Amino acid sequence: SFNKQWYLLANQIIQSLSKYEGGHIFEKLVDAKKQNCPDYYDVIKNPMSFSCVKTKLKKGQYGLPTEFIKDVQLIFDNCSLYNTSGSLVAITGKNIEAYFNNQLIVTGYNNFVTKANTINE
Ligand SMILES: Cc1[nH]c(-c2ccccc2C(F)(F)F)c2c1C(=O)CCCC2
Ligand SMILES: [Cl-]
Repeated sequence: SFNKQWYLLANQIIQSLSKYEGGHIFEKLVDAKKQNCPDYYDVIKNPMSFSCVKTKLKKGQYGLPTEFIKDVQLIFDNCSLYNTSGSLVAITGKNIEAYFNNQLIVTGYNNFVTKANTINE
């Protein structure tokens, strides 16, 4: 059914991000002390990781396909906010962001976004 179909696609997309070269740095929430960034949660007020999104998909927390996108994009927005442009981490976030936006097209996920935006308008 409709929601089952884009839940399955979102699970496939998120797993492809996890397996992207360097994607492991977004898999879990940043450990401020262990990663030597003690000010991280002073800057990032809405943290997000791939495993957070996977948990929301597993538990059924998303009601609209755009909610999945907003969370994944939040990962990359947090990355660009905290990390200086050109740094290793910022470069990796820009790369996976571009990969994610292309996957939303080639999988057809954006088609579910368009349908759902019309249903709930
Ligand atoms: C998105 C993000 N991920 C990681 C991370 C996590 C676990 C292992 C390794 C890393 C790292 F290599 F990227 F640093 C960090 C991070 C930041 O925003 C802060 C800068 C460095 C820490
Ligand atoms: Cl690493």
